[PDB]
Amino acid sequence: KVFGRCELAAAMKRHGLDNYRGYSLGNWVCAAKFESNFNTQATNRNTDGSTDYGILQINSRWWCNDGRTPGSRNLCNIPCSALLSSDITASVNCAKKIVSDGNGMNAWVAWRNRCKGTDVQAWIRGCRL
Ligand SMILES: C[C@@H](O)CN1CCN(CC(=O)O)CCN(CC(=O)O)CCN(CC(=O)O)CC1
Ligand SMILES: C[C@@H](O)CN1CCN(CC(=O)O)CCN(CC(=O)O)CCN(CC(=O)O)CC1
Ligand SMILES: [Cl-]
Ligand SMILES: [Cl-]
Ligand SMILES: [Cl-]
Ligand SMILES: [Cl-]
Ligand SMILES: [Gd]
Repeated sequence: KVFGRCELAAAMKRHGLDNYRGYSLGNWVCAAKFESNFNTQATNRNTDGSTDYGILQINSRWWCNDGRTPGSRNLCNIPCSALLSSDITASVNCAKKIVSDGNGMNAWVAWRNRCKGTDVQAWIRGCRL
């Protein structure tokens, strides 16, 4: 599924991402745009053999099991394929664990380089929330 901007904001808010660990909703929408172009089916291979999955590009090195990242962990206790679903529940719940781990939203490279220090409220402007 490829989400619209306000559609995704509404879904993220419903699952409790708005102000989660101090990060306003605009931060999460900005991250999703630049990580995946709002596409739940996005995948990208890293040089070390791991793969990033779904709307927030969660990495198979630590967070999910894809059966081909030897000696990896599965800390969200899910198959990586669950992160590609039209329903974003699994992605949101795993992201909550990631952002809580000490490094905050700096875990998402596109957020650090393209969203951090900008007017992130602009990403939810116009939406009925
Ligand atoms: C809860 C997270 O910490 C999970 N974590 C994966 C878990 N393992 C072992 C472990 O952290 O106990 C790898 C260890 N490694 C460096 C280290 O921790 O010393 C990872 C660093 N990051 C996060 C960070 O620690 O900043 C990746 C996510
Ligand atoms: C093995 C190294 O990870 C040693 N580690 C000391 C051991 N503890 C707990 C533990 O790691 O079992 C630290 C708790 N904490 C992070 C955490 O929750 O693990 C601090 C961050 N860093 C590294 C990091 O974790 O990224 C400190 C270095
Ligand atoms: Cl915001
Ligand atoms: Cl694996
Ligand atoms: Cl959903
Ligand atoms: Cl933080
Ligand atoms: Gd760690």
